[PDB]
Amino acid sequence: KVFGRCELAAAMKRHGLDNYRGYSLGNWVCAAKFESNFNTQATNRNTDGSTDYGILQINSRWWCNDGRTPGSRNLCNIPCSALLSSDITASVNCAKKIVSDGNGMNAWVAWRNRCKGTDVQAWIRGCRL
Ligand SMILES: [Cl-]
Ligand code: NA
Repeated sequence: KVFGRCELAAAMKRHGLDNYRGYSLGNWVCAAKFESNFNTQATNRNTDGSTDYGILQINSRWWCNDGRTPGSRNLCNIPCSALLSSDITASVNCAKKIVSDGNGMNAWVAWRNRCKGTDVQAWIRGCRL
């Protein structure tokens, strides 16, 4: 599922990500634009050989099970395939665990590098609120 911008925002707002651990909805919509271009089926290999999956590019080393990443903790209890759904619940439950854990949203290199320090309200301009 390729989400529209405001379509994604409404889905993420409905799952309570708004100011979850202190990150306004716009941070999450920005993290998805750039992690996945709003695409639930997205995958990208990483050089450690791990893969990043779903609309927030959740990584198989630490967070889901993809049957090919040494030495996987599957700290979310899930198959990575399941994060590629149209439906975003499993990805949003696991993202809530990641962002808690220590480093906040800096767990997303794309957030750091491209969202952080910006007006991330532009990402929910024009959305029914
Ligand atoms: Cl934080
Ligand atoms: Na894992």
